[PDB]
This record gives sequence, C-alpha cells and structure tokens, in this order.
Amino acid sequence: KKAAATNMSWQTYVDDHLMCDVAGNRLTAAAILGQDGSVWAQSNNFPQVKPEEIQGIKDDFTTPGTLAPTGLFLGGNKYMVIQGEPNAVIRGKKGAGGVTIKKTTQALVFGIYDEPMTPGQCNLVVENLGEYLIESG
Repeated sequence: KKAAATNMSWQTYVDDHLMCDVAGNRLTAAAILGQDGSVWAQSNNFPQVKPEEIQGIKDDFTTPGTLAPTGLFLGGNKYMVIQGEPNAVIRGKKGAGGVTIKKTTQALVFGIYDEPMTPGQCNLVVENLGEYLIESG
C-alpha cells in the first residue's frame, strides 16, 4: 500500500553502487541506459553503444537466442553469449572478461568485468541492483 518509492541520482547509482569495490576489485566499466537507447548514466570509460547493438539486445530479451549465434557486440568488441536468464539477464564472455546486462521496468543495466574479477561478482552487483530497481520501477 506504501509506494514510498524514492530515486537517488542516476550517477550515484553507477558511481557508488555499480563500481563499488567488491573483494578488492571493481568492474572495468558500467552504465545504465533506458530501454529507449538513451544513456542515462555511464562510467568514465564506458564505450559508446551503437543503436544496432542496442536493437539486438532488446530483441534477445523479447526472444532469447537472437544474439547467441552471431554474438553480442558492444562498441565494436565481440562478446560470446553465455547462459543468461530469459527476458531478464544477458551474460557474455570475452576471454578472462565479460559483461552482464539486467533488464528493468524501463531501463537497462550494463556491467563489464575483466581479470581478475569473476563473472559471478559482475552478475552480483548487476542483478541485485537491477532487482532493486525492479522492486521500485
């Protein structure tokens, strides 16, 4: 019955809650884009995402398996699609690194890790914060 749904600043969500130091290491880069493709907040070194890349990501959330055969692209870098959560989470691999994308009510959470950060740690900070944004909208 209690909405009570507040909203911190977008950059503080990325600066404090996405690049937060986890077990000594942090994400390589992170960003939060609205589902329209607009960049609402991004890290200092997050790559510029092409709309054709954004268009495909929405297409695999609505239809899992779209980006899997061809691969997932972010700013010219190719990420191999790995086990993700249908319609909610897309996960990728690029060598010792990878990427986790969490779908929200109206936005998209991006998180990019490299060595030595583990894929589960990137999945941790992305899905949980995205799950919190799911709870609030």
